[PDB]
Amino acid sequence: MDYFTLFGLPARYQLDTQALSLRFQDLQRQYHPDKFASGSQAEQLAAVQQSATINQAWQTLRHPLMRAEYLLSLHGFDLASEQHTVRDTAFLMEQLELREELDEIEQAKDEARLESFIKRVKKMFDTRHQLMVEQLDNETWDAAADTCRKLRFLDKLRSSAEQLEEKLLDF
Repeated sequence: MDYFTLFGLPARYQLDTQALSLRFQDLQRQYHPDKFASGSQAEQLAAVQQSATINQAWQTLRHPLMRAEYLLSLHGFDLASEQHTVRDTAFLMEQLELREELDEIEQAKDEARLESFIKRVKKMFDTRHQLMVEQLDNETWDAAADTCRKLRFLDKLRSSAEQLEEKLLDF
């Protein structure tokens, strides 16, 4: 939970990324290499390591999904694991249906349908993201973790569709 404490923030999903940046930079200055240029190698190294820690904490807290995954790790969840899969079986089937549709859109080379598909997936990502935030606020950790896993699946679907768009018509 130290990542939050480091930035003097409460362990919650809601936070000011703007205020987070100013504090991250304040901390970062403390470990600027010039401050230890005249020091031993162990000193210069330690500064590098502390700098690394500050950056790991900042990256984790700044990223919406990483921030949620971190918060959940403080409550017995390891979203990094693989043996722990999505419990919402309907969601798995939904993702396969949507992917089969994307393949059809590709075969038809339909730009308008692809644009629509992309926006619809992005909208669902935003809606499920809102649901996760609500679940974290409600402190229903199990539910929040499953939604977080769903968001990871949706993000990949979204990125795959956007990659297709940059090609679609084929020359």
